Amino acid sequence: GFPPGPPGLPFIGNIYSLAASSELPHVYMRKQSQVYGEIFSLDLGGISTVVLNGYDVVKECLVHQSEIFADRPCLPLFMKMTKMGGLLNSRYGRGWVDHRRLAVNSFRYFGYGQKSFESKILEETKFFNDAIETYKGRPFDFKQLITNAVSNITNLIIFGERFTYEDTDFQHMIELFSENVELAASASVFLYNAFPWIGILPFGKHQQLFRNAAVVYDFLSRLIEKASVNRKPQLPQHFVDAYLDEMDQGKNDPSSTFSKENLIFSVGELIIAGTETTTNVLRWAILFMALYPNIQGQVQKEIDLIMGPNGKPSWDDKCKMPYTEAVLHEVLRFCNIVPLGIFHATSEDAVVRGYSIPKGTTVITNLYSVHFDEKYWRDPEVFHPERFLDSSGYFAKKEALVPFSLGRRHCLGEHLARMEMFLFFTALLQRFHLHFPHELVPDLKPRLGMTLQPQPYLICAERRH
Ligand SMILES: OC[C@H]1O[C@@H]2O[C@H]3[C@H](O)[C@@H](O)[C@@H](O[C@H]4[C@H](O)[C@@H](O)[C@@H](O[C@H]5[C@H](O)[C@@H](O)[C@@H](O[C@H]6[C@H](O)[C@@H](O)[C@@H](O[C@H]7[C@H](O)[C@@H](O)[C@@H](O[C@H]8[C@H](O)[C@@H](O)[C@@H](O[C@H]1[C@H](O)[C@H]2O)O[C@@H]8CO)O[C@@H]7CO)O[C@@H]6CO)O[C@@H]5CO)O[C@@H]4CO)O[C@@H]3CO
Ligand code: HEM
Ligand SMILES: C=C1/C(=C\C=C2/CCC[C@]3(C)[C@@H]([C@H](C)/C=C/[C@H](C)C(C)C)CC[C@@H]23)C[C@@H](O)C[C@@H]1O
Repeated sequence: GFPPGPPGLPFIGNIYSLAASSELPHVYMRKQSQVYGEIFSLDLGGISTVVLNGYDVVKECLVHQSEIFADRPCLPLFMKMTKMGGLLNSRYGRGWVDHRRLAVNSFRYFGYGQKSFESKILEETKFFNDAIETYKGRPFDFKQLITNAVSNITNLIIFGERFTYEDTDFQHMIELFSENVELAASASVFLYNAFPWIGILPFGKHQQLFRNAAVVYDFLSRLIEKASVNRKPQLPQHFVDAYLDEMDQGKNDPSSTFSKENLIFSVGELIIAGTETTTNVLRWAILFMALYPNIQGQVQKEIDLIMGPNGKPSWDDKCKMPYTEAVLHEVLRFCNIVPLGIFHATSEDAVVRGYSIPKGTTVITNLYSVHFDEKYWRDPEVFHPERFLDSSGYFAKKEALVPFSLGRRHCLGEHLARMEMFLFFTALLQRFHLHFPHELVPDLKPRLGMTLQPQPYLICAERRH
């Protein structure tokens, strides 16, 4: 019948287990799969949940049974925030198809599908690097500038413009939205979802999340208004105009799923999905380059060979730069920015590997455990870019690397993110040498959150040529 799993206390189930563990949840779950198998279950305060561990079981569900596992779970928090509409936490259905299709098309059309786009990224690297230079090699935290820079790339697509690094109102909105992605992972919210009557309690991380969500919702709708002011119907300049075009064409269809609400939800989802994740990839990579300068320098050696010490980075250089691509893939594999993906749910009663999974069960894809699957990786616990190089020195793509997930819900911003990653990384490492202050001992244990990010750390960036 249902998959087995560790026991915990009545009422709260394995919320106790996760909470009581020294380990972060994805690590905890991986360890439990060594006892209970690749597919096991957790009881999260009475919400029944199955966890998928290792590459084979994750592929078997999200790919072989893609429609069955394409859904999102109706956790109280998700219902409150977005009523299971929008895009990211939309239920699998027509609503999702509509918003997904529009986003995919918008990102090609207003983004990388256009000849001029790559240089808009490069402009952002100049703004970014220039900002870094202003510190004149003195130690500082990159978090804010990186966030500014990365978020601007999607701002171009969604709003048709970048915002300046003085726009603290926008920055403040992103700051609250990040807290929410972090708080989504807390015991407090796992309990809230189990016992939603906890909403009566005025104190705690759940009230912080709802308060934040309110402030974020208002701001985003105000931006969306400002973005639609000069709109020329059926000639859109960005995703917002495109969305409004859609609402116009579905005016007489009552079952049309586009709405002012769903526009705010899907815009917010697109903004935070891009900013949280890519920012953190770069923050992890910078951390590791400062920690392992022989790797940093080998990357820089390739930049100098292929880009020259002075030439403008190009996406087209990627395939002349396998060691650089290797480092970046190894950051993704090792640091696991989205360790447990986004939770799925079964759109119907499912049977997988003999076990039954009733419709609506939360299904956690432990992407961490895929990246550490010893069937497919040698010494996964070791940071070693070289694992991605083949015997001729070229980058070798591995099927068991899935940091953007698989199946119907796979990251929709994958291609854009890879361009940003590559171009920001090379632009930065071409212009600066990075190292820690007083060579201070930095912390590599990630913070608990729906994404993994490093603790605050200072860096010195010193010009090179
Ligand atoms: O005031 C009497 C109060 O009695 C009952 O509440 C008890 C509660 O059930 C217990 O859990 C415990 O509370 C402790 C709590 O568990 C700790 O977490 C803590 O608080 C920290 C929080 O963790 C942290 O989040 C933050 O708190 C901030 C809030 O998150 C934030 O939302 C805001 O709070 C303000 C609210 O916006 C607003 O509701 C208003 O509060 C009034 C309530 O509306 C009203 O119901 C009543 O509260 C009763 C309650 O009904 C019982 O269940 O009066 C409140 C006015 O005093 O104003 C809030 C205050 O600004 O801002 C806070 C900023 O702190 O930080 C704290 C740091 O400690 O400590 C608690 C220790 O008591 O006990 C309480 C009763 O003591
Ligand atoms: C390093 C960069 C990124 C990483 C590691 C990452 C990671 C992920 C992961 C793990 C998922 C889970 C999919 C699932 O199993 O349901 C996902 C989906 C998603 N991502 Fe990303 N992401 C990145 C960049 C982006 C960017 C740049 C955007 C938007 C600009 C974005 C927007 C989304 C959205 C909207 C979904 C949900 C898609 C759906 O529900 O169909 N992500 N991403
Ligand atoms: C969609 C929106 C809202 C909330 C969005 C949230 C709040 C809870 C946590 C969510 C659902 C995140 C979940 C946990 C997914 C996070 C993945 C890992 C991302 C960061 C890659 C994404 C949007 C977050 C309501 C409101 O604030 C407007 C905003 O547009």
